[PDB]
Amino acid sequence: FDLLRVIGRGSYAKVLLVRLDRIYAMKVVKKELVNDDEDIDWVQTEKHVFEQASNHPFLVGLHSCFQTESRLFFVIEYVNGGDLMFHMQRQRKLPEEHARFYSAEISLALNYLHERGIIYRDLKLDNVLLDSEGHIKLTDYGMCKEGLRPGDTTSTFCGTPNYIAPEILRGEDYGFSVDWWALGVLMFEMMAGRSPFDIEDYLFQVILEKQIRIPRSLSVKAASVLKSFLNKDPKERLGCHPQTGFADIQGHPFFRNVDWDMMEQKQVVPPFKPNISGEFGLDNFDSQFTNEPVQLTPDDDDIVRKIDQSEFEGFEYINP
Ligand SMILES: Nc1ncc(-c2cccc(N3CCNCC3)c2)cc1C(=O)Nc1ccncc1
Repeated sequence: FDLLRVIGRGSYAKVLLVRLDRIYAMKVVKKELVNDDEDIDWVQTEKHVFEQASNHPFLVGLHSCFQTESRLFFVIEYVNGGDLMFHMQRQRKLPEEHARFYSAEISLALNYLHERGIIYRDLKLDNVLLDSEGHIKLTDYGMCKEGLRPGDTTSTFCGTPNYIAPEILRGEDYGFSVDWWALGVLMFEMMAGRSPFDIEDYLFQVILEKQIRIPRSLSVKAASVLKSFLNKDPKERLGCHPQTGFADIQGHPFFRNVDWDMMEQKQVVPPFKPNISGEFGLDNFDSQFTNEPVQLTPDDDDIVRKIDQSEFEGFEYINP
């Protein structure tokens, strides 16, 4: 198609802005990475999430997918509002009311996956996304793990060093408890204005053996959700309860004010509508300088003859 700009450029994939007559966002994964022994799982996994997550309001939905021999292309809806990381620098710290809006919606998003069996595990201020209306969307279903949820604890050992679950660092079996810990780090940063880790391999040690300091300015309800969400024990941690895990989150005093049936229909009013910039909304969003020009890398024949398109079959075909 016609490719307007490069949005993000991770090692596994490249995110670039496109049009065809609506603006869309495209994540392109080279096929050599995913086509191997027990590697096909990441492309397949993300598709399943995207299929299950596209109906949900908060998790981002996927228009189309196409296949070329050299790469696999994902077309995802363009969100205009902005990422939280830019918001956090525009406003060092956010009120507790703003955090309740965002964090409440995020907990709904994670529960949907938890019910479905998927662990986001890439929860970050950047991975959340804001629409022009002020709601939240979660972006990169890439590190997710799906297909095993009730009575299943599995160790895939993925996380981000700052948002990493303490139980995971230990080498222990990880449930959906990691995702809730990531929430508390998110909530922490927005309300306090700083990472809870006073911010290489030193972080893993701090998280496991250093105390978390709640700002004195923080409301007592806020301290408790942080303490319970950022709790080191997966069994003690809030919302990792096997039976009654969402109600206690939902009935926590910090999130008493919300109406979650009402908020899920986007009925509740966002605290601050994001700034309306050019139809693209490129101004509000961060601008990363890895590759300013969008030129897809020229293919090498020797790889291309090795890739099996049997594995990459049934792409271009998306279920619900
Ligand atoms: N759907 C989207 N709509 C808009 C944006 C967007 C728009 C402008 C700038 C940015 N930035 C990302 C953060 N770094 C600075 C550039 C993202 C991203 C996405 C999106 O899905 N992204 C994404 C990123 C990584 N894996 C899957 C999906």
